[PDB]
Amino acid sequence: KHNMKAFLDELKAENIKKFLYNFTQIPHLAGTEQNFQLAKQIQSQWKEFGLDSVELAHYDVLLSYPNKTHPNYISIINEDGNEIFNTSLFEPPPPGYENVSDIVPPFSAFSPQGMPEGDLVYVNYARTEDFFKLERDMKINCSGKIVIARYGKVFRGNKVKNAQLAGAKGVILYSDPADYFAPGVKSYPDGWNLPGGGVQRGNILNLNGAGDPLTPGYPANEYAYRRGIAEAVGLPSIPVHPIGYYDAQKLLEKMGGSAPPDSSWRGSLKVPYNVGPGFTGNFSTQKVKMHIHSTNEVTRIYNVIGTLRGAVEPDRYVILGGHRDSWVFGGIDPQSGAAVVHEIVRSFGTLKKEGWRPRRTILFASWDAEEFGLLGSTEWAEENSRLLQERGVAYINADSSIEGNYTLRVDCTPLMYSLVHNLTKELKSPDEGFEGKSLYESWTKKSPSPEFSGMPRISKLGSGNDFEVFFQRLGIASGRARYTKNWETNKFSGYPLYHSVYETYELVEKFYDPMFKYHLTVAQVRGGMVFELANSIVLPFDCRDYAVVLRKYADKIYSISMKHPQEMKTYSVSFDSLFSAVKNFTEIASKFSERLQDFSNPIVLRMMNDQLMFLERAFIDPLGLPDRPFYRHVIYAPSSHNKYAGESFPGIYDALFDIESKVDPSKAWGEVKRQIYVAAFTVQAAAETLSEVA
Amino acid sequence: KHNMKAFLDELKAENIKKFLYNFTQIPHLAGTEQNFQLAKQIQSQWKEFGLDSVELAHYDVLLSYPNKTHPNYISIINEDGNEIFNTSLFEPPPPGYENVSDIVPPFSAFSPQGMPEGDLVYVNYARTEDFFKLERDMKINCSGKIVIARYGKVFRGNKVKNAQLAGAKGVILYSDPADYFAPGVKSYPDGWNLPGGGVQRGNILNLNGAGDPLTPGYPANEYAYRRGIAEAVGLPSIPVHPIGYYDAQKLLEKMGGSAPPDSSWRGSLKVPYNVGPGFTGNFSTQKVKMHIHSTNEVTRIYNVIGTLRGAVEPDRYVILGGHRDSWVFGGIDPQSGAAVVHEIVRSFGTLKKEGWRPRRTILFASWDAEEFGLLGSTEWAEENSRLLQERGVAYINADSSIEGNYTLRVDCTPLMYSLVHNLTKELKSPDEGFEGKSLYESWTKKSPSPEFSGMPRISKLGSGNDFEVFFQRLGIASGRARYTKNWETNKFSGYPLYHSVYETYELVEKFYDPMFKYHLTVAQVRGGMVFELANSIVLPFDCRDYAVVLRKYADKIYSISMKHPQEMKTYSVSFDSLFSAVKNFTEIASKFSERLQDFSNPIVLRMMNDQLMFLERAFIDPLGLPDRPFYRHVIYAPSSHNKYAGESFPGIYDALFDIESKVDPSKAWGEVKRQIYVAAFTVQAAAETLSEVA
Ligand SMILES: *[C@@H]1O[C@H](CO)[C@@H](O[C@@H]2O[C@H](CO)[C@@H](O[C@@H]3O[C@H](CO)[C@@H](O)[C@H](O[C@H]4O[C@H](CO)[C@@H](O)[C@H](O)[C@@H]4O)[C@@H]3O)[C@H](O)[C@H]2NC(C)=O)[C@H](O)[C@H]1NC(C)=O
Ligand SMILES: *[C@@H]1O[C@H](CO)[C@@H](O[C@@H]2O[C@H](CO)[C@@H](O[C@@H]3O[C@H](CO)[C@@H](O)[C@H](O[C@H]4O[C@H](CO)[C@@H](O)[C@H](O)[C@@H]4O)[C@@H]3O)[C@H](O)[C@H]2NC(C)=O)[C@H](O)[C@H]1NC(C)=O
Ligand SMILES: O=C(O)CC[C@H](NC(=O)N[C@@H](CCCCn1cc(COCCOCCNc2ccc([N+](=O)O)cc2[N+](=O)O)nn1)C(=O)O)C(=O)O
Ligand SMILES: O=C(O)CC[C@H](NC(=O)N[C@@H](CCCCn1cc(COCCOCCNc2ccc([N+](=O)O)cc2[N+](=O)O)nn1)C(=O)O)C(=O)O
Ligand SMILES: *[C@@H]1O[C@H](CO)[C@@H](O[C@@H]2O[C@H](CO)[C@@H](O)[C@H](O)[C@H]2NC(C)=O)[C@H](O)[C@H]1NC(C)=O
Ligand SMILES: *[C@@H]1O[C@H](CO)[C@@H](O[C@@H]2O[C@H](CO)[C@@H](O)[C@H](O)[C@H]2NC(C)=O)[C@H](O)[C@H]1NC(C)=O
Ligand SMILES: *[C@@H]1O[C@H](CO)[C@@H](O[C@@H]2O[C@H](CO)[C@@H](O)[C@H](O)[C@H]2NC(C)=O)[C@H](O)[C@H]1NC(C)=O
Ligand SMILES: *[C@@H]1O[C@H](CO)[C@@H](O[C@@H]2O[C@H](CO)[C@@H](O)[C@H](O)[C@H]2NC(C)=O)[C@H](O)[C@H]1NC(C)=O
Ligand SMILES: *[C@@H]1O[C@H](CO)[C@@H](O[C@@H]2O[C@H](CO)[C@@H](O)[C@H](O)[C@H]2NC(C)=O)[C@H](O)[C@H]1NC(C)=O
Ligand SMILES: *[C@@H]1O[C@H](CO)[C@@H](O[C@@H]2O[C@H](CO)[C@@H](O)[C@H](O)[C@H]2NC(C)=O)[C@H](O)[C@H]1NC(C)=O
Ligand SMILES: *[C@@H]1O[C@H](CO)[C@@H](O)[C@H](O)[C@H]1NC(C)=O
Ligand SMILES: *[C@@H]1O[C@H](CO)[C@@H](O)[C@H](O)[C@H]1NC(C)=O
Ligand SMILES: *[C@@H]1O[C@H](CO)[C@@H](O)[C@H](O)[C@H]1NC(C)=O
Ligand SMILES: *[C@@H]1O[C@H](CO)[C@@H](O)[C@H](O)[C@H]1NC(C)=O
Ligand SMILES: *[C@@H]1O[C@H](CO)[C@@H](O)[C@H](O)[C@H]1NC(C)=O
Ligand SMILES: *[C@@H]1O[C@H](CO)[C@@H](O)[C@H](O)[C@H]1NC(C)=O
Ligand SMILES: [Ca+2]
Ligand SMILES: [Ca+2]
Ligand SMILES: [Cl-]
Ligand SMILES: [Cl-]
Ligand SMILES: [Zn+2]
Ligand SMILES: [Zn+2]
Ligand SMILES: [Zn+2]
Ligand SMILES: [Zn+2]
Repeated sequence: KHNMKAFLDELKAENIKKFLYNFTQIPHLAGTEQNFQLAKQIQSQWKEFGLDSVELAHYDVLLSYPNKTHPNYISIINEDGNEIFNTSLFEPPPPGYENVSDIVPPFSAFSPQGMPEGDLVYVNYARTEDFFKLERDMKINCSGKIVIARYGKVFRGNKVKNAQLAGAKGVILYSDPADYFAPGVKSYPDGWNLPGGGVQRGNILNLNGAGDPLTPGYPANEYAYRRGIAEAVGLPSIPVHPIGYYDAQKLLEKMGGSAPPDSSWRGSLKVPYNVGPGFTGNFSTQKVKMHIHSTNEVTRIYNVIGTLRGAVEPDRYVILGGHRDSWVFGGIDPQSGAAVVHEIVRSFGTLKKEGWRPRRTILFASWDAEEFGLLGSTEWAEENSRLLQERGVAYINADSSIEGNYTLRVDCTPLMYSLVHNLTKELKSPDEGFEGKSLYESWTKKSPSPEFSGMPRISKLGSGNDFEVFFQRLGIASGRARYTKNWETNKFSGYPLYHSVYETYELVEKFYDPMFKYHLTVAQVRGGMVFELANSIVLPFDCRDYAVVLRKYADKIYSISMKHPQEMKTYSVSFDSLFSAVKNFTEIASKFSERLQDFSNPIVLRMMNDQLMFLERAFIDPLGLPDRPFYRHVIYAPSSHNKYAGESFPGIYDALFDIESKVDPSKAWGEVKRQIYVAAFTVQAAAETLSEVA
Repeated sequence: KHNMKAFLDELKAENIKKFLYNFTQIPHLAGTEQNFQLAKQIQSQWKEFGLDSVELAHYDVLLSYPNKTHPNYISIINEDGNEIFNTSLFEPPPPGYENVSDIVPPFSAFSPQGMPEGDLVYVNYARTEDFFKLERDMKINCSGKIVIARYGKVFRGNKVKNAQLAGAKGVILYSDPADYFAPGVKSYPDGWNLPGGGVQRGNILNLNGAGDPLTPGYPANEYAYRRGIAEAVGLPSIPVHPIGYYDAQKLLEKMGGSAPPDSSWRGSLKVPYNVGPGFTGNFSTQKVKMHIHSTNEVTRIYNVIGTLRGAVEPDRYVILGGHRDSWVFGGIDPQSGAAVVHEIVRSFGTLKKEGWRPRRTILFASWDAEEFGLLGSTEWAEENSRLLQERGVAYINADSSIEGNYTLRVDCTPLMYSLVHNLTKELKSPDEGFEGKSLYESWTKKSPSPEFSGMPRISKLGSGNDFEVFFQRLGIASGRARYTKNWETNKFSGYPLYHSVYETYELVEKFYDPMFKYHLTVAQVRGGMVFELANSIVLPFDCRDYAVVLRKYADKIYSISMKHPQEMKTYSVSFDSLFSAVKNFTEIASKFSERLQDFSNPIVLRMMNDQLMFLERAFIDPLGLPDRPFYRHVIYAPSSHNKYAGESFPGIYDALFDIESKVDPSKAWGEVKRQIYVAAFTVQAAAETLSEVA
């Protein structure tokens, strides 16, 4: 039989291991020859694996690179202008890679050039609330200062935007051992911790879903009209550079001015964590000087797009996509995900060679330039937006398969919750102590949902990966899954070696997943989801799950507003319309579900499958959210304070945020009421797509 | 048999006549009780005719009405402030209607209040080029002047925007006999010409597709958040009022200052048509004073929505819609169209009672508040936009059925050209001299297309009617048809009694269509189109017709640009990408057509029908045109100079318009290039929707 079990049994840990080794021997930085060569390799292998068509889709997009002959670094300079301390020019390469060339040195992609000199201010994680504390409570002014911020908690681009709005003239980002060194584990190569010379690369754009900075809304093709750099979307206006904690300790240890306001501002280095500005008495005439000489350059990138044509509904697309470009070797990010995709294509291709085809078309994508702002997936989606919005069933992302070895992690639209529960009950747990038990059982035990015992946690999607254009711009049901750490016992962020030269094949094979069993489990989950979405007669979406979450989110945003009861009375701010819409959605979804379970008629089937497919689409508002036109989903958007986190009812949440500080409360509360109307209208409109059609 | 011929034979001229008489005995102004009563009547009759469901959809939208106890008028005032001449307070009512109450006096809907006094400037038709001639050539300054403009040539709202941008402090609109009095015909009630006391009502908004001024983007429902008047969309900022030519002659005859620049500025009154400003010597101390006291008021409106559920594809909608609200009795506009709709519903309902249903759902709409800015159709479309964009097959409008008795007039998307040619060849000509000949034959003979002998003219859609939201915002294939005048021998605009109290049942029955044969023919065309769209197995759209027109429009916009060959060299302005896209569309459309003619498979059928339905949809750009976010179609938009006229490649056309006058040519030509890229990308993207799907 050609069924899901055939598909799943064909997947092999040993193949994932071979592919991961093959993908991680040299760097594959976006825009470089090595990454184009890997694109061509994947294209060739996907054809040989059996796909119907495999093409490269290229675009010319703005990328950013250091200057090879004028390196970036930071100094402490004395009053004569002598540079008495310089930060490292590169991370010490790991064992056996000390002769690899083309390792890009640490830098903040898209930083402008500059050599600002000034006094330091330490701003903790540079979150909105850290700047509130400095400015409103401590009365410290960042204007014209260089800010030093520890990485962690929020996306680094939000940190830079926050520093820029505080008036900083430069930003220094560093990895504190508090956030990137797990107690009792050794530094690489002897364990999976970040050494003191390790540094996290990463872009600092604030694109808000735009894709290539020069061509928002349209693909960066051969004839595209490009904005000038001055009108580009999302570029920072002050220089930024990241460093490791050996160098950070040298910059922090001399800090004077005010003490940290409390312990949540103190990391683990043996320094006071004084906020500044500037250095203590003896060193008060020294300054910090940045030297940034990176250049932005329009550069060609290549996505690989593989198609497995559907047998019955070839005009319905189920997409499995993840990126191929890496900062250096990409041992976890992205190649542990790309190796899994490669083995999924291989298994579907084995069935295809035996005469099978899925019911719907499956598209497989190896995206480029994800690390520079989701550029490859976004430009391809801009090019293909009309096909995707009328034909796109679902998008499953496939970046890193592992960021720990403790339990499963899934983030997805509520429409896929039931599919995920059902699939995980049919899969074997790879965990020690749960041999013979389902993945659902081990996941639920290790990661209980806050809401319902006997259920596992499933998070909302935010952003910071290639599902963003599909979900938040286009309204295509999306999901992602990976193995993760124990979040209770682990206070570090992501994994310690994230975006460092130390993320290697050896890291994964020695410390994370020697048997490749967690990779295999992730391949089964991602692949199983794609198989069900592409093969189930009725799409495997449950609209009743959206009804349950919408009520939860309406309760949550109502509770935020009710912190301001006098203003709600004064301005007549009512959530009645929103709860009415959610009640109506609940009722209509319940009736739709009964019809779905109660109808030999392929027109009623497909009519019903179209209602299921366009339900996520109904949450899109073609006018976008305020000042963020490419975030169009009214229920979910990336948080305005942290692109990685999803926010629910984002339009109302942002209208309420810090509202007690607004100088015109009438205007501010009017905008809250406007966002409640938009949300209530959209929920009701989405509900009505599920009503009988005529 | 239940076929198109059964449907068409059931239509009766005598029924259209009875319904027109019934709809035109009292005024049905939007927002008034009489119009709500007619809504309820139509709803009841449509149910009795056999529709499956007939509902009212109400909204609360901004309307505008004169003050019953403080009438609007214009005066000439002497230097003492004595009003020595006043314009009429009402049109003399026609015979037998002198006791009808609730006839709204002439006014410009949405005019602000004011009593400006000043010197007159005569501005011909107040078109963009008339203001160019006054300002650039004649050096006449309109700043702080009252402008008097003759109606005709362009939408009155464009006239007001133009006057407002010239700095006028008020606008007086009047009907010149040159444009509203056909030589050799008598004034009403003895003929169909406009008498000297007749006045054309009409709104002066510039909504650019927004619908209700207070709720752009969202339906004006029970909980809507409304903008304040100061932020309302499209309201004029200076007072405006319309008058007839008896009163206009009294305002013009004293005009001094400069002579008219040439004969195209002279109408038919016995006055010099001097441009002014102000009056000749003896009268030079007199001024003109307006008194406008109209009020804008949020007011409930009601659409009637009837559904005839499809037998096979109930989730595909073919919509026949036209408005019900009138300025006064609405003898032509809209009741000659609404009577036709009523008889179409009756005929479909007869077949339905005999057991028939159409293949797809047909929706029938009686829209409200069309006269105040397309408000009823736009608010309903805003409410239902998700259903319409995923399910909407086509929209056929049904405003006035006649504006002359000479020949057919059709304006529609190229996708319906073949359908219209085929249908008209099967219909009987009602014209004298063509008895026994097809409507296609008489239409082609009387209204040849400029492009191909043996073919009839079919115009592009612009705006100024209820198809606007469906076509230009949502991208649903749309069309309209009516009987019209001989345009060569007739130099007047629209029909003379347009929007006057004289548009009555007697006007139509005595002068336009005594036998109701032109109405019947129009019912056959509109109804026949709806029948084919709702019943053909394969949707009756020919994509190859779009390819032919796209080439014509690309040639046209290239020719405009080539008036500036030096700038095209300097700024490297190339149309190569656009012609490439059009060539590719031509090739792909040809291959799609062969597949369409060459495939028992209902999935391939519906897949192909979906490609046909979403082809018009593919021309939509979700970012809209510049500063006009609700005009989203890239091939067609209402002209920025005349809402009634369609413009092709509007984004490029407006970037090129008057470009030689722009102060920064680099910037201006860059915007041309940007619009060429947007257009070429959209044409290619639309073509690719017709490629094989996987
Ligand atoms: C959830 O679904 C329900 C349908 O089950 C839907 O209920 C609808 O609510 C609207 C808004 O309340 C109702 O609107 C009323 O409609 C009647 C005519 O049918 C009007 O006469 C009412 O207006 C009068 O009363 C108003 C309220 O006090 C006055 O402000 C106004 O000036 C008028 O005097 C009013 O417009 C509608 O009838 C029901 N529809 C039903 C029951 O089918 C509800 O709106 C949905 N929720 C959301 C968020 O959409
Ligand atoms: C109409 O349809 C045709 C397809 O039949 C489509 O043709 C495509 O044109 C693009 C743009 O010209 C071609 O792009 C080239 O692709 C190759 C790789 O396949 C690249 O190497 C080329 O780039 C090099 O050369 C450029 C041009 O001088 C340089 O600027 C650049 O730096 C590189 O050196 C170039 O990107 C594409 O191959 C074809 N596709 C085909 C033939 O399938 C055409 O684009 C369509 N029209 C529109 C308006 O979309
Ligand atoms: O330009 C861009 O937008 C991104 C380009 C690039 N992209 C990435 O590098 N993306 C990485 C981002 C690495 C994430 C680092 N990170 C994660 C977070 C946390 O937010 C995640 C959302 O919460 C869901 C996790 N929830 C839990 C799951 C399990 C659990 N448990 O106890 O088993 C507990 C959980 N929990 O939240 O307590 N903060 N930082 C990726 O997506 O894999 C970049 O960010 O530089
Ligand atoms: O708020 C709004 O947007 C509108 C609300 C209201 N709406 C209307 O009143 N709509 C009327 C508008 C009345 C039209 C008056 N008018 C028409 C025109 C001409 O533009 C029409 C586009 O050209 C197509 C006609 N082409 C020809 C057809 C036949 C023919 N022949 O020789 O047989 C020749 C043609 N031709 O162009 O030479 N200028 N003014 C309606 O749509 O019926 C209003 O305008 O105040
Ligand atoms: C990764 O695996 C690929 C595919 O097996 C290797 O590429 C092949 O190399 C052999 C020997 O050089 C060639 O004859 C084939 O033409 C290649 N196949 C391709 C590109 O599809 C590649 O050598 C491996 N890379 C590493 C670092 O092990
Ligand atoms: C930090 O780096 C800078 C730049 O290379 C060093 O200063 C340079 O030193 C060389 C040789 O002494 C001089 O010729 C250049 O004039 C200096 N350039 C600048 C910009 O100062 C500095 O010596 C280094 N400091 C430490 C502690 O290593
Ligand atoms: C998840 O599995 C459950 C349990 O099998 C499915 O729910 C059943 O679906 C069948 C088939 O329609 C119904 O007849 C049963 O009554 C359902 N049982 C319930 C709701 O407890 C559910 O459909 C699956 N979800 C998917 C595939 O998305
Ligand atoms: C227009 O026609 C309608 C429908 O025939 C007339 O309304 C009917 O009036 C009769 C007699 O008053 C009533 O008993 C019915 O209840 C009405 N039917 C409806 C409203 O559907 C109406 O009188 C006619 N109007 C004019 C001006 O002739
Ligand atoms: C035009 O109308 C105005 C307004 O009604 C007339 O002026 C008014 O005349 C009455 C009676 O003579 C006075 O009591 C008011 O004071 C006047 N109002 C204003 C605003 O002037 C004027 O007489 C009329 N002119 C003509 C020629 O009929
Ligand atoms: C308009 O009528 C023409 C002539 O009948 C139709 O064109 C024919 O369509 C049939 C059926 O597919 C083809 O086999 C013929 O070859 C076509 N003849 C031609 C192109 O000359 C055309 O499809 C009709 N258009 C509609 C209904 O939109
Ligand atoms: C890199 O090094 C120096 C900086 O001025 C110079 O030789 C060259 O222009 C730089 N390359 C760039 C800016 O791309
Ligand atoms: C911070 O310092 C700058 C530079 O001197 C000054 O212009 C700015 O207004 C100050 N702001 C506050 C809040 O102190
Ligand atoms: C792998 O699992 C073991 C067992 O709990 C754990 O102690 C170790 O920390 C894990 N490795 C990683 C990288 O998390
Ligand atoms: C109409 O007439 C006068 C104008 O001031 C006044 O009695 C009443 O307020 C007006 N009605 C309005 C403005 O709606
Ligand atoms: C027109 O007249 C006004 C008012 O005196 C003046 O402000 C304006 O600038 C003038 N413009 C031109 C072009 O003469
Ligand atoms: C109706 O037709 C006759 C015959 O040509 C024509 O002379 C008359 O002008 C027409 N009536 C109208 C209103 O156009
Ligand atoms: Ca782009
Ligand atoms: Ca609205
Ligand atoms: Cl992922
Ligand atoms: Cl019409
Ligand atoms: Zn990644
Ligand atoms: Zn990454
Ligand atoms: Zn009308
Ligand atoms: Zn009208």
